[PDB]
Amino acid sequence: KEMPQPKTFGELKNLPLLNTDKPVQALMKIADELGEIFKFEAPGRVTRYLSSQRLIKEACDESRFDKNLSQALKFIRDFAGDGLATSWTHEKNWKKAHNILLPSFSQQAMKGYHAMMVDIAVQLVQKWERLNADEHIEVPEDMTRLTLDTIGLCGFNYRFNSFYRDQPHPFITSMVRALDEAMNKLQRANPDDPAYDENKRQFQEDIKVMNDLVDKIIADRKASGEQSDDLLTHMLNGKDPETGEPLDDENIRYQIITFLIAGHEPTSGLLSFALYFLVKNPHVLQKAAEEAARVLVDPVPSYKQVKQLKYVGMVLNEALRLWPTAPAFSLYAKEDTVLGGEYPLEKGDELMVLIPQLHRDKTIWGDDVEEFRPERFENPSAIPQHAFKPFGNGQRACIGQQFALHEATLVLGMMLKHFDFEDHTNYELDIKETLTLKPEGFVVKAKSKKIPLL
Ligand code: HEM
Ligand SMILES: O=C(CCCCn1ccnc1)N[C@@H](Cc1ccccc1)C(=O)O
Ligand SMILES: CCCc1ccccc1
Repeated sequence: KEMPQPKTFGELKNLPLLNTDKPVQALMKIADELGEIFKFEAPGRVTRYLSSQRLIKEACDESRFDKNLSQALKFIRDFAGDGLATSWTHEKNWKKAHNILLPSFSQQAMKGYHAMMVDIAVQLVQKWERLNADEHIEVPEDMTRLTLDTIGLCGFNYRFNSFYRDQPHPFITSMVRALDEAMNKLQRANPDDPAYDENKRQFQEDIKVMNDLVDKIIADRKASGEQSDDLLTHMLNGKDPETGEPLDDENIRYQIITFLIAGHEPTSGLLSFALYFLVKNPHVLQKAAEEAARVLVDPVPSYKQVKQLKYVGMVLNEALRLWPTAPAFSLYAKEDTVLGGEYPLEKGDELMVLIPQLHRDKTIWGDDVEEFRPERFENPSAIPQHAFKPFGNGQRACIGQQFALHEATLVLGMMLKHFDFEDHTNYELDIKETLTLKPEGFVVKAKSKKIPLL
């Protein structure tokens, strides 16, 4: 089979199609038109976008395909280095850091993060309890405040104090600007053109702001003494069982940058989309709120109670199905192979997995794919293999998945226990694309049920 390809622009090939504010949504529309696979070419680059479970289930075979750094990840590697998310599987520091940090995400470790997650969640609840009559909530803004504070505290015992601020923390301003610059480089035909000198100077400044915070985090800890048993503790003291080695100092700094970014951005999108879908689907909101009231019987949730918020967990997975907030990942062929019995690939050929489109495969989910129905997730064994991939694949899947879902279930459960919510503007979904996806401008009103936190 010859695969289709979207419209071209002479020698720029397909690259101008991604010169848009919303490239993932542009790629979803191409997939809608062209189907389960299309060729995408740019000057000096070829990739193939996959959208069907039929093909992606083959692409997830780790004996045939390994993680590729997309151009986005390659440009982010200029400040995330060989941290876990921007390392190749074959670099020594990938497996070393993977082995050292996996126990920081055990369910036992989650039991230890729980109290600090509650600390920040209570700050969010108190903020909303303290709003005056007919004031409203800026939803992604507050969810980002929460997820940033949670990864700083839980992981590094650093307080960003986001709920004390209107303007984002300087780290965020620089992080956002550095991520946007990295992604802008994709469209630059002549990146050494002097027109980009200011962009380059600004990029170095933003990387320095980020690295200054990492130095502060490391110096604060080395003063305090090893007595926090958190992520930084393992980054500073853990030894890889295979090599016997600890992480070196340069790699630790890259991990701190990696986790501060990865540990907050897509989780804030997930919580924002989950609240969006609940207020748009009030029967679902009512069922989730009934579960919260029944389970969360104490002034703050326990670790076990969060594990018992089954339906809330289903709500989160169904929000990840429609808007997976880390919406793509890239693979390369380890050897010559044939995809789907129809598309021969050579060793080194690249693939992109377009996760939001995979999650709309009607052969898997039925024709009602656009509807919000958490009950699709009642049973993992009823979901075909590789049909649902919001956390990636295989040994390169998200190391933070359980942290993200514990945090999001805790927070959404407390939100549903403590407030009734109103979609007072009849909000029209507008999805902003950065490193992640978020519903821009999403606002609600939250009426307190007046249930105390002490
Ligand atoms: C709802 C929230 C999240 C989503 C949807 C998400 C999604 C993903 C995806 C799709 C990947 C694979 C990327 C690729 O193959 O290129 C990944 C990897 C990773 N994520 Fe997440 N993530 C989330 C939360 C987190 C959190 C909370 C952390 C840290 C606490 C984290 C840290 C990482 C890291 C370090 C990797 C690289 C893992 C490796 O390759 O060894 N993520 N994430
Ligand atoms: O593939 C990634 C990188 C996604 C990173 C996902 N992520 C987030 C957190 N962890 C992982 N972008 C997509 C979409 C895109 C295209 C052009 C410009 C910008 C974006 C692509 O290049 O096709
Ligand atoms: C896949 C984790 C998100 C991330 C974090 C830092 C740098 C690149 C990607």
